[PDB]
Amino acid sequence: FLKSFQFILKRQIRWLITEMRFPKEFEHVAKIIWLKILKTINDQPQEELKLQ
DNA sequence: ACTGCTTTCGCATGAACCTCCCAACTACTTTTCCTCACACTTGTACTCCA
Repeated sequence: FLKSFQFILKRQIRWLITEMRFPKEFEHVAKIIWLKILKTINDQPQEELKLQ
């Protein structure tokens, strides 16, 4: 799920910069927000973790 | 007695089905998700009523 939810998150940001004149560092800010999101997923016990 | 009913035969060689289970077309359950409203209890505000 995380491999595709990131893949769709990628396609939303790649729309913004290419068309709505967003600066290229907007993707760079978004990854740290995405990566720390994954660490919260990481901290949960893998058996029955139920990431929201 | 001659009755009936048998029966054996034939020109070479060449070519000359029945349930049953799977299919279409529907519906209704399946197998896990995220998203809050509700019921109280301590709390702070109210104005007393003598």
